[PDB]
Amino acid sequence: IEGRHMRVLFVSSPGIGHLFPLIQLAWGFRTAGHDVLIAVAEHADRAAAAGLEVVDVAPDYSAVKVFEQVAKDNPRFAETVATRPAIDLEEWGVQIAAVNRPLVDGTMALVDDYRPDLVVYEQGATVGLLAADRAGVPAVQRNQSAWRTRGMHRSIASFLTDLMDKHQVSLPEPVATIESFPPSLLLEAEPEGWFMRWVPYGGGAVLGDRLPPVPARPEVAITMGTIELQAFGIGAVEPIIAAAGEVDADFVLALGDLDISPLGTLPRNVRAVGWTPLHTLLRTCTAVVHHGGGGTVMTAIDAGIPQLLAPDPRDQFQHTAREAVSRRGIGLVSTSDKVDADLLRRLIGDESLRTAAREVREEMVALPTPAETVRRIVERI
Amino acid sequence: HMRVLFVSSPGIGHLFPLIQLAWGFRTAGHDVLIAVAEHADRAAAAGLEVVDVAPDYSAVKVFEQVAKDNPRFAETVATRPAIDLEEWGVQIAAVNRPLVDGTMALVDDYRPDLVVYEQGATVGLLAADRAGVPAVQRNQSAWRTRGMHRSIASFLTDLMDKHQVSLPEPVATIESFPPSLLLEAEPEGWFMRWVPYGGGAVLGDRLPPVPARPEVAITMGTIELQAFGIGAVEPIIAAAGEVDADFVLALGDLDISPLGTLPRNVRAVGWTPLHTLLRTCTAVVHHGGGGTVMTAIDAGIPQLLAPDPRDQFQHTAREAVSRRGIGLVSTSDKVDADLLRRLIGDESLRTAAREVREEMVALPTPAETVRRIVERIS
Repeated sequence: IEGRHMRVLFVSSPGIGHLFPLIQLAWGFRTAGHDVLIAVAEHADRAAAAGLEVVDVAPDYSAVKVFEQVAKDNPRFAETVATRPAIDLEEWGVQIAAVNRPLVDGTMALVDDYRPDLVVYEQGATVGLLAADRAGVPAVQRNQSAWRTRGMHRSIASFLTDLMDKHQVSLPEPVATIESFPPSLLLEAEPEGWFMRWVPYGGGAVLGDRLPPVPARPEVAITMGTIELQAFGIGAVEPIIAAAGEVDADFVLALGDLDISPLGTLPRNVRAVGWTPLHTLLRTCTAVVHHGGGGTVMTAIDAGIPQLLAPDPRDQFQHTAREAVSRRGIGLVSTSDKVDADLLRRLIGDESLRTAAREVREEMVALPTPAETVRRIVERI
Repeated sequence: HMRVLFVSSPGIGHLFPLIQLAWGFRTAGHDVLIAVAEHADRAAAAGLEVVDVAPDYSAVKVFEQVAKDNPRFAETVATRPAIDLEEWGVQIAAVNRPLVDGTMALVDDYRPDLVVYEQGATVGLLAADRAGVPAVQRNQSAWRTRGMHRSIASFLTDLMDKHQVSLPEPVATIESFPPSLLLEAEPEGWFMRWVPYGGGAVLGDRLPPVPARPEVAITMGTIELQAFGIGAVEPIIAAAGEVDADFVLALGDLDISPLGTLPRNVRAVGWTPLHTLLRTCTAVVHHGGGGTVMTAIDAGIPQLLAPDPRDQFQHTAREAVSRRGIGLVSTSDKVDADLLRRLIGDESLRTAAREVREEMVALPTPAETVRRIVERIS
């Protein structure tokens, strides 16, 4: 009555936010009785800490090697396209291809061994499509954000012809693409776009010997993901904290397990917390300021609170989230360097933002769950 | 949309059988939190949010106190194979006792709509009563609940009075073993597919190689190995070395050397989840660790349940394997080559394992079971 047993292969290419949006679907297939395996090129430990079995298909993956490949393929990319904001993922085809290249041989061998009935791959992992073609099975894409796929896979695959030849693979189209963002957040559709409730996953955690306690007054969260902090430095969040110090409201600062001392003396209305999953933190928060890290927009939506997207102004991948948040009105958009007290008072006080966030939360939770989506994919294939 | 509290008391095999259900609730969009003590880290390594409700928990201090305060128990029941969980009530209560204050506190902070607790976690029932919400029990093995919880609770009167709770009964009890393995039913017993969970794992840069011909697994759990020593394996390995078959030795990531040079037909493999090992395997010898009997059934292969002779909690699993004919039963010190030959070659064992696999697979999945709980209970 629940139908045949399947083997599902999940494929995640290196990149910010790529892996975690796959986790609910992976658990979804596993709890529905199917075999699940994840293929990654970096941080396989992260996938195994979600209770999953993982193969690292690129033992010799490295950023340094990626950049060398890009130089061999487009000697001008580094000091042209790579140095400016991005409008379309396809423009980055040469670099995304260099990222996917080290995964190809290991993934083809894995497909041959594992014989999956289905490949689920995150949007930047064109190797997942190649793997599906190798196996002769359907591929389902998972989007993490507002970026449209358009013709990116053709462009990416154009840099992998040697490997496609070697492995006797052609580039197929996915049978479905699972959005992270609800319809009203997107102006343009994916072909075969499916919508699914966003159920936050930021890793397991021992929270302590008790739940993190409810503050007197709900707090405004100030947060930045670890890799963003690594890229841009703690300085990126400093003017946000300074601006928060000038607002009559209470703030909670969540910079992971980073030593926050180089921020100097925190304003007395800003209190630091150690790491917990963001959804856990936002349970007790009135609004959130973030840097557009992986899953942040949708986790703030799950919380039903207004957000301020304030990436470092040097962040090149924020165009489409900026547009989604502004167009729907669930939040405000700035860069971290331009956040001031007036902007934060608008985040906290403008009821329109909260109304929209609430409406979009209702829209999002009326979408099929990951458990329902698994059943719908199983039906589709 | 619900807040679901999972409750796992310390003890062998208690936690992992909750994981498929925890993930099932979360992928259905519900909030999920796990209350545990001892290796809260393992729960977190399943991608779950965890509260350690007794961070000072020490099994040794717990048992020491039980023996001090319960001389008749310590000189009779504590030293012999268990026949029933209720006979160990004083001990089970002592394991639950240090979890109570923190779990009560957590129920008051989290306010669950539902409690799911493993069979030994009577504190889960008390927590459900505090919250004024339904409790669902999860069984890991063949043990029947019977009157265990009233017995356990009778040692927790001071805490129940302090916390103003009484002992409720579960609204449903979710079995690990399929109907044909069980001689006696639970009240409100629900059957569910066994979907193996042994922890996440980085397998390496490829799947394990498929051997030329399927192998016989020889396995033992990491706690079992630490409880009993690697001497609980040597006699099996010696017997294997005399059999015309290929064997695969899987002792976790444990030092193999205290065994010395293996026989030429026995190969050591580093740790993978057991279900992943058995994908290749024609039969399995194990020591009755958590999930083993059902993971062998999921693999559809005959098994030899050969625990260390000092293992006190194998009575009910031995009877289940024997009665149904899905495997052979022994003790690790009594396994010989003839017994291994029977495990491999006796067609009835293989037929029974296939049939019980088909029975088990026809049961609702964890996904479906979560849907029925929400539908029928909550």
